[PDB]
Amino acid sequence: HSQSLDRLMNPLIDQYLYYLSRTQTTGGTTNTQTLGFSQGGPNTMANQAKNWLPGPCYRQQRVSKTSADNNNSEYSWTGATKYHLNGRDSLVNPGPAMASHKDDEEKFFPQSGVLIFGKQGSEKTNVDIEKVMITDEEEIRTTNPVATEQYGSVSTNLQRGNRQAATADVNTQGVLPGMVWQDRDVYLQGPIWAKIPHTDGHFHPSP
Amino acid sequence: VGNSSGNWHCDSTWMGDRVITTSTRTWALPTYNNHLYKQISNSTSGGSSNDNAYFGYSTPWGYFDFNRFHCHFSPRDWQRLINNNWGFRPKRLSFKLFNIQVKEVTQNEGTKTIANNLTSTIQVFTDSEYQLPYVLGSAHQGCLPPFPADVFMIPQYGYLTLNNGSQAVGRSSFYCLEYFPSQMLRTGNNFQFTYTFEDVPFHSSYAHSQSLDRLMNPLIDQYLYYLSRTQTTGGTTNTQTLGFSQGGPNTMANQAKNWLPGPCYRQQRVSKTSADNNNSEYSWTGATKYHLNGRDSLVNPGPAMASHKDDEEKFFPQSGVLIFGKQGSEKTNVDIEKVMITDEEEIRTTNPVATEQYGSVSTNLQRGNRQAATADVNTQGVLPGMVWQDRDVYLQGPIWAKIPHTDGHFHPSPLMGGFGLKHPPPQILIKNTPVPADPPTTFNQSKLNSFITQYSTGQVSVEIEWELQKENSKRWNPEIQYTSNYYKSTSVDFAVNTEGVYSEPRPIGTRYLTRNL
Amino acid sequence: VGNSSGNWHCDSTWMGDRVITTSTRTWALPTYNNHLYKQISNSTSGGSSNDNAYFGYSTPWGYFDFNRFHCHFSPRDWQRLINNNWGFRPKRLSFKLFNIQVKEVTQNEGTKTIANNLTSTIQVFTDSEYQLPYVLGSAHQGCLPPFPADVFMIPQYGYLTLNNGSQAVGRSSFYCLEYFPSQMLRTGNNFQFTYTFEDVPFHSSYAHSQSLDRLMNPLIDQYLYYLSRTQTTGGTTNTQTLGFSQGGPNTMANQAKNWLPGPCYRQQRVSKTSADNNNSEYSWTGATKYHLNGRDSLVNPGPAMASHKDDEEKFFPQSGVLIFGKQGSEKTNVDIEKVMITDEEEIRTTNPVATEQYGSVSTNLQRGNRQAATADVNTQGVLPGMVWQDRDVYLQGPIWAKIPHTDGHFHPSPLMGGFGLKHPPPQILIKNTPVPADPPTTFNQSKLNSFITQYSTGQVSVEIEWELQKENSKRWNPEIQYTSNYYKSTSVDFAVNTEGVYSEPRPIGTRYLTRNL
Ligand SMILES: CO[C@H]1O[C@H](COS(=O)(=O)O)[C@@H](O[C@@H]2O[C@@H](C(=O)O)[C@@H](O[C@H]3O[C@H](COS(=O)(=O)O)[C@@H](O[C@@H]4O[C@H](C(=O)O)[C@@H](O[C@H]5O[C@H](COS(=O)(=O)O)[C@@H](O)[C@H](O)[C@H]5NS(=O)(=O)O)[C@H](O)[C@H]4O)[C@H](OS(=O)(=O)O)[C@H]3NS(=O)(=O)O)[C@H](O)[C@H]2OS(=O)(=O)O)[C@H](O)[C@H]1NS(=O)(=O)O
Ligand SMILES: CO[C@H]1O[C@H](COS(=O)(=O)O)[C@@H](O[C@@H]2O[C@@H](C(=O)O)[C@@H](O[C@H]3O[C@H](COS(=O)(=O)O)[C@@H](O[C@@H]4O[C@H](C(=O)O)[C@@H](O[C@H]5O[C@H](COS(=O)(=O)O)[C@@H](O)[C@H](O)[C@H]5NS(=O)(=O)O)[C@H](O)[C@H]4O)[C@H](OS(=O)(=O)O)[C@H]3NS(=O)(=O)O)[C@H](O)[C@H]2OS(=O)(=O)O)[C@H](O)[C@H]1NS(=O)(=O)O
Ligand SMILES: CO[C@H]1O[C@H](COS(=O)(=O)O)[C@@H](O[C@@H]2O[C@@H](C(=O)O)[C@@H](O[C@H]3O[C@H](COS(=O)(=O)O)[C@@H](O[C@@H]4O[C@H](C(=O)O)[C@@H](O[C@H]5O[C@H](COS(=O)(=O)O)[C@@H](O)[C@H](O)[C@H]5NS(=O)(=O)O)[C@H](O)[C@H]4O)[C@H](OS(=O)(=O)O)[C@H]3NS(=O)(=O)O)[C@H](O)[C@H]2OS(=O)(=O)O)[C@H](O)[C@H]1NS(=O)(=O)O
Repeated sequence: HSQSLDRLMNPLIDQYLYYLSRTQTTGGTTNTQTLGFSQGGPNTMANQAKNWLPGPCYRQQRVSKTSADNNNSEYSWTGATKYHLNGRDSLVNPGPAMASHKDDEEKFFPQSGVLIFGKQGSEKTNVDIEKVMITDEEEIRTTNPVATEQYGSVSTNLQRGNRQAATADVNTQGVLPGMVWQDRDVYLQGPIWAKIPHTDGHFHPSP
Repeated sequence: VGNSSGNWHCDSTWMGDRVITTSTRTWALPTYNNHLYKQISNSTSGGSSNDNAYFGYSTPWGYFDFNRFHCHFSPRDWQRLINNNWGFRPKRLSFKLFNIQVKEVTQNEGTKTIANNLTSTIQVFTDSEYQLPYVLGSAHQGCLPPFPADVFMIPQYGYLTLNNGSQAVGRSSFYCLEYFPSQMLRTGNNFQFTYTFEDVPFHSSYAHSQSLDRLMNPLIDQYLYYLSRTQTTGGTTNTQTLGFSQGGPNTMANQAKNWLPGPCYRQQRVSKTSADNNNSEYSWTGATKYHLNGRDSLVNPGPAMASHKDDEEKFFPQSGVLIFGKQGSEKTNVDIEKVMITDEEEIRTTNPVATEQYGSVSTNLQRGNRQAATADVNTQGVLPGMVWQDRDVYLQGPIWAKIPHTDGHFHPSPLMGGFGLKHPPPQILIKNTPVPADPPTTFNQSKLNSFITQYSTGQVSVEIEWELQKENSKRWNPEIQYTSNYYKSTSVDFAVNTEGVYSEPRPIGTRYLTRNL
Repeated sequence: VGNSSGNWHCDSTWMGDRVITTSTRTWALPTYNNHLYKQISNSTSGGSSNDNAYFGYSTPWGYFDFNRFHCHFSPRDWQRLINNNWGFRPKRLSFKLFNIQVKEVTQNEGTKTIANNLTSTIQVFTDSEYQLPYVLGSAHQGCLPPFPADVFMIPQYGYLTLNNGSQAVGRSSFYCLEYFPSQMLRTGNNFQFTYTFEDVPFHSSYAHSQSLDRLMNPLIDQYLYYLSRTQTTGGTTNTQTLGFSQGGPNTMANQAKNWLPGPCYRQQRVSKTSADNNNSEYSWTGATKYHLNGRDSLVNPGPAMASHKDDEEKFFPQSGVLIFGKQGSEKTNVDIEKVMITDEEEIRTTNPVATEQYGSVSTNLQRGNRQAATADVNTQGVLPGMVWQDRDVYLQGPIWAKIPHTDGHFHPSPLMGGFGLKHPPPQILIKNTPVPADPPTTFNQSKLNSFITQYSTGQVSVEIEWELQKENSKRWNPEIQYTSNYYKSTSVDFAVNTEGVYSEPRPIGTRYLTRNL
C-alpha cells in the first residue's frame, strides 16, 4: 500500500470533530484542572478521528542480526511467544501476520514472526545466520502492527481528583470491529496452499 | 449563456418504504495553489513530532463533500425518520452540477472589478475507479452547509503518501489529477452523475429494551447448576466443600447465558466538571492509542462502547465519543460549553461501558495453599458468542466511509458511525481551467506562470434515495420520541437567530425507538 | 460562446498489443513579428563565422511540436512499456484543437486590461503536402510540456534557405504561409485532424545478451584453420615457417566469423572528471565534423556507436551522445552537474565503441626484408556482412524525423534516435488573424501597420496509437527492469517539488530487456 492506515486524511483541511486537547490550564503559577477541546487538523494528524484500526497482534521478541546487540542468554525457547495446547507448548511461528520492523531498522527481526529459508546446501542444525535468508515483512507496516512492539495503550483505571490516569501496553490484541490488515506475503520458495482444518469454527482461514 | 442549466430542488419525498432527500446549494471555487501541485510535509507546515509527521501533495483541485447527514435531512425530516423507522440505508445517489459562472476578478488601482468570462471553463471529473487517494470519510470540513440559504466554498484536495518523518519513502506515490479524463464546462453546460449504493446493512436506529444479561424468564429457575458454595459456612472450623445451586429469579447474575457483550478497548474516564478530574495534563499521556509503524495515534472515537453506567451523565470516555462543536466555536482549546459531547448510553444493553473493565479472568490455579486470583480485562477482542451494536449516526455526523482495500477486515462498519462501503460515492473533483495572461512576444521555453485571476460559482444538487425499515412495535405503553421541548424560548431551535445565523443547538442521534433483544 | 468545444483526455489505454496515449495541454499564442515576415540572416542575429552563417525568414506563425516521448508517455507508462515490450512503433495520430479564446490586451495608463474578443479568429492549417520547410525533428524547444498541469506558449515558425554567407543565392526560396488554405476559428470552433503513420520498423527496445564476436559453441572447435605460427618458435635460429591451427574454445579471437560490427566514425573521448582531460580548448578543434559546401558542422550526435568499453563510465564521446539538461538548467556554458549525459553502452555487443579505432588493416606487402605493417581504421563505412543497432530513444528525446527528400538514403533511421519517416506528422501552423486599429478617415494606399494587441489561448489534445511487440523471453533467471530505487529520499522522483516545479531527474532509455543475437 502506498498510504498508511493512519494517514488517510486531507492534509489541507481540519476536521469538524473535536478531541480533549488540554486538561490543565497551562501556566499561571497555579495551573489547575480544566477542559479544552481542539479540532483535528493538518498539524495534529495523530489526534484526529479515524474510522479504522490496524490488524490484530500477538507480540514477538525482537532479535538483532548482529549477535553483539542481543542479550547474552539462551532465550531461543524461554523468551519465545508460544501457544499452549493440551498441556504442551508450541512455538508460534511464523505466527499471525505482522510487520517485521519499523522504519530504518533492517537489522532487527521478530524471533519467530518471519519465514526463514536456507541458502543452498545449508545444513540442518545450528547453522549460522549467513546460511539462511530471513524474509522482511516490512511492506505491511501500513496496516499491520510491528511484530516486535506493543499494539496500543489502554486506560487501566479511573482517574479522579487524587488518582491519576494510568495506562497499560497491549501486547496481544484479538480482532475488533473496524480492524483491517494484510496477510503474509508468498515467497517464490514458500508454500502455495494449506488445508483449512475441518473444524466448525475458523476465523479468516488464510494460512 | 442566456438560459438556466437547472432548477432548485431541495425537499424530501416520503413514499412509505423510502425517502428521497434532494438538496441544492450554491458554491464558490477559488484557484488553489495558483494552479500548482506542491509537495507538502510536516516540515512545511512548521515541523512537528514523529507522531504528527507527514508527506503528501496539495493539488489545484477542489472537491465536493456531502458526507454528513445534515446536508440531506432537515431537522424536521430527521425527526420524522428517527421517530418512525427502525432502520434506514441509502439506495441510490444523483449528483448534478449546474448554472456555472466563471467570474474574472481584475484588481487594478485598489478598485476591484469582477466581470464574467463566458468563454472560460472548469474541469470536473469523478474518480469512479477509486484510483485516487480517497479523502472523504475523514470527517473534514467543507460540506454543503446544513442550511440551504447559505453559500459555501469548495475545499482543496490534497493527499498523503508514505513517509519516514518529513521525507518520502520509495513507495511514496505521486498522482497527477490532470492525468484523468475531466469534462470542461463553460457557462451553459451542466454535469450530471448517477450512483447506486452496494448492499449495506440497515442502520439500526432503535435502542434495545432488554439487557443482554437479563434475557431469562424471571419466574422459572434453570435446570443447570453452578458452583454456589466452596466452604462449609460456619461451625467455627468452616472447611473446604462443594455446593451447587440452580440459577433462579434471585440469582440472575449466576445463571447460565448463551451470549457475551461486544468487544472492548478501555478508555480513560473524564468528568464534564473539571473539579472532579485529576490535576495533570493527561490529554495525551492517559489516552488510549494504537501504535503503527513506530508512531502512536489516538484511538478516537475508537470502537463502539457505552459512554457511562446508570446515573452518571457527567462522565464521558476521553476519546470514545464524537464531539461536535456548537455554531461559531473556535478551533483550539475551546471550552466545554463550546462543544456538544454525544452520549452513547443507549447501547449499555449489549456493549460494555467504554470506561470500565470488560470482565475478570482467573490468573492462576487455586490449590490447598494458593488461593484464587483474578485479573481485570481492559482490552477484549471478539469471541464466538459475542453480540454488540454499532455507534449511532448523528444528524451532524458522517454518512459513509470507504472500507480500506485490504485483504482482511472484520465487521467493516466505520468506527465514527455510518455505512462502510467498498465502493463509496466517488470523489467529484473540480478546478478552474487556467487562463494565461498575455505571453511574451518572443518564445521562452519556460512554462507560463502568469494567469488571469478567476473563480467560478454555480449550484449543485444531490439527490439520495434512502430505504427505510418501518417500526412494527407491538409494545403497549408509549415510546420515547424526539420532541422539541414545549417551553417558550428566546429563539426557536434549529432556526436562524436575529442576525441570520443558522445553528443546530444539540447533536441528534437515531436511537429513540426501542425494540427487544 | 457559452459551450465548451471539447473535454480533457490525458491518459493511456493498454490493449495488450497496443497502447493509446492521449495528452491534453493548454497553450498560449502571442502575435509574432507583429504580423510581419522578416528576412533574417546571421548578420541580423549579430554576425558570425562562416560555419554559423545563415539566411532565412521569420514568420508570424507559431507551430505545435509534440515530437518528444514525454509529451505522450508519463514516467510510469514509459516504465510499463520499457519493462514489458521488445519493440514499439506508432500507428496513428489524432490531433485536436479546442476551447479557443482570443483575449485582447489593451495597455492604457500603466493599467493592463485583458478582455475576450468573441469575434476575433485564428488561422490554423496543416501542411499535409510537405510543401513548407519541415522544421520538426531538429530537437527544438516548445513542446507540450511533460507535466500535464502546466501551460506552454507556442514557438515561432521560421525557416532557412540557401545562403552564401549572410546573403541569398539564386535558388533561395521565399514561402508565404498565407498562401495556404488556413481555417479561421472563433471561440466555439474546433480543429480536428487525423494522421496514420507509414510502415516503419519497430524500435528495438531490448539489449542483446550475446556479443557479436562470441556466437560460437564454446565446447567445440571449428573445422576451419587460420595462420597460427609464422616463425619456427625457438632453436636459437628461429626461421620462417607456416603453421595453421583450428579455432577452438581457447582461441575465440582467432576463430572464423560470419559477421562484422556496425560502421564507425571515430569520436574524441572526454572524461566527466575534468582533471583527466588535456588542458586545451578542443571543444571545436578536436571534434569530429563533416564538411559541406565549404563549412564545417559538428557530427553530433553522429551515427550510432557505444559510449565506452567495460568499466569506464567516466568517459563519454565528445559529440557521440545525447545530452539533455536538468530542470531549469541555463543555456550557455552550464557545468556538468546541470546536464544528463546518456550512456549508449548497451550496444557494445554489435556497435563499435565511439572513442576507439574500428579495426586494423594491413598497409603494405610483407616480404623477406619488408615486415608486416598495419593501420588503425578510424572511419569505416558499411560493408557486406555488417550488423548494427540504432541509437536508443529516451523518454525525453525525439520521436520521429522527416527523411530528407533525396534520391538516395542509406538506412534512413535518424541519428538522434526515433523513427525516420518520409511522410511524418505534418506541421500544424497557427497564428492570430490580424485585427486593425481604427484606420484614417481619408484613404491612404499604405498598408495598415496599427493593430489591436491580442493573443489566443485554448487546449490541444494529441492521441497516438502505438503498436507494441510483447516480450516472449524464455530466459531462466530474472531480467533487468527499470525501477525507482527503494531508498527514502527528500522528494519523489518524477514529481513536483515543494514549489510546484516538475522535474525529470534522469534520462530513461528503452534498452532494459535482453534478447539473444
Ligand atoms: C484498594 O482499595 C482501596 O482503595 C480503592 C481506591 O484506590 S485505588 O484506585 O488506588 O486502588 C478504594 O476503591 C474506590 O473507593 C471506594 C470507596 O471509597 O468506597 C469506591 O468508591 C466508589 O464508591 C464510593 C462510595 O459510594 S456509595 O454510592 O456507595 O456511597 C465513593 O465514595 C463516596 O462518594 C460519595 C459521593 O461523593 O457522593 C460520598 O457520599 C457523600 O456524598 C453523597 C452526595 O453528596 S451530596 O453533597 O449530599 O450531594 C451523599 O449522598 C452521601 O450521603 C455522602 N456520604 S457521607 O458519609 O460522606 O456523608 C461517600 O461518603 C464517599 O465514600 C466513590 O466516589 S468518590 O466520591 O469518592 O470519588 C465511588 N467511586 S467514584 O465515584 O468513581 O470515584 C470504589 O470501590 C473505588 O472507586 S474508585 O474512584 O474507582 O477508586 C477502596 O474502597 C479501598 N479499599 S481498602 O483497601 O479496603 O481501604
Ligand atoms: C515461582 O515458582 C515457585 O513456586 C511455584 C508455585 O507458586 S506460585 O504459584 O505462587 O508461583 C512452583 O510451581 C508449582 O509447583 C511446581 C513444583 O512444585 O514442582 C509444579 O507443580 C506441579 O508439578 C509438581 C511435581 O509434579 S511431578 O508429576 O513432576 O512430580 C507437583 O508437586 C508434586 O506433586 C506430586 C503429587 O502430588 O503427585 C508429588 O508426587 C508424590 O506423590 C505422587 C503420587 O502420590 S501417591 O500417593 O504415591 O499416589 C507420587 O507418584 C510421587 O512419587 C511422589 N513424589 S515424592 O517425591 O513426594 O515422593 C511430588 O512430590 C510433588 O512435588 C504439583 O502438584 S502438587 O501435588 O504439588 O499440588 C504440580 N502442580 S499441581 O498439581 O497443578 O498443583 C508446577 O510448576 C507449579 O504448580 S502450581 O500448582 O500451578 O503452582 C515452582 O516450582 C516454584 N519454583 S521455585 O521458585 O524455583 O522454588
Ligand atoms: C619507395 O620505392 C622504393 O622502394 C620500394 C619498396 O620499398 S618500400 O616498400 O619500403 O616502399 C620499391 O618498390 C618495390 O620494389 C620494386 C622494384 O624493386 O622494382 C617493385 O618490385 C616488384 O617488381 C620488381 C621487378 O619486377 S619485374 O617483373 O618487373 O621484373 C620485383 O623485383 C624483381 O624481382 C624479380 C623476380 O624475383 O622474379 C627479379 O627478376 C629476376 O628473376 C626473375 C625470375 O627468376 S628466375 O630464377 O630466372 O626464375 C627473372 O625472370 C629475371 O630475369 C631476373 N631479373 S635480373 O635482372 O635480377 O636478372 C628482378 O631482378 C627484381 O628486380 C619485385 O619482386 S621481388 O622479387 O623483388 O620481391 C616486385 N614486387 S614483389 O614481388 O611483390 O615483391 C615494386 O614496385 C615494389 O614491390 S614491393 O615488394 O611491394 O615493395 C621501389 O622500386 C623503390 N624505388 S626507389 O625509391 O626509386 O629506389
